[PDB]
Amino acid sequence: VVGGTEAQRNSWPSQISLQYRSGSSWAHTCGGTLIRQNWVMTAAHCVDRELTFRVVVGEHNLNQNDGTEQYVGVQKIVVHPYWNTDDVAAGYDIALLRLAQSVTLNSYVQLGVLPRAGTILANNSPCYITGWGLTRTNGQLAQTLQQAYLPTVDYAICSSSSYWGSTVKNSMVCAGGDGVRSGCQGDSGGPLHCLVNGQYAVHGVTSFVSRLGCNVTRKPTVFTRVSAYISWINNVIASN
Ligand SMILES: *C(=O)c1cccc(C)c1
Ligand SMILES: [Ca+2]
Repeated sequence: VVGGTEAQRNSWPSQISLQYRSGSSWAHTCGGTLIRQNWVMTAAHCVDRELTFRVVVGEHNLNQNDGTEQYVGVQKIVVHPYWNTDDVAAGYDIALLRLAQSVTLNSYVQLGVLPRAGTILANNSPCYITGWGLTRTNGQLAQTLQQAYLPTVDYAICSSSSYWGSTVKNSMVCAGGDGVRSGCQGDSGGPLHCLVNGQYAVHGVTSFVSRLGCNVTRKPTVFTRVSAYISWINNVIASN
């Protein structure tokens, strides 16, 4: 997250760190949202590589003991069947991870609330992106979980020629684009939390930013629109 602030450690208890094994260590690669005690929602592109993955819930500082973490293996990966790694602009950037154990819930570990199917946010709706991704274009991961206020940019604006054009689909949410605040590498897969009727819900799964840079004016961060995938998510959980 470029232009973020440090989250409070109990603000976003559905945020997870998706990590892969590197030698004798683990490296953060992506975010995700805990949606059942044994299921995480992330981006398909985050699990394209044939790596060993684990999820960390209750994580605040990637580099320090928080006293709240639970570490759990990934047992099954279900990518959306229309996902194509060569075509992130086509959409379907969503995957479900079945965890090897069910995590324990507390103030640091909670299920993410998803929107009702079909819900579309008004232009300029208040949202926060969260993650441990790079804090500058071509920079380095955050140590502590970051948040940035990224108001939505509706499909009509986001898909206009001065923004993303035909690269954005109605199956996506755009947010931000102010040139200061954005998602960045390492935030992919994580949530966009939007305040609706007094409650935060996870409306987006971070999918991409511009090849030119993270915080680029009129290139808002692009997310998979969770409300387009409610039936798919329910069908996967019910069949696994
Ligand atoms: C997320 O980590 C991410 C950043 C830039 C581009 C892509 C496709 C994903
Ligand atoms: Ca930690």
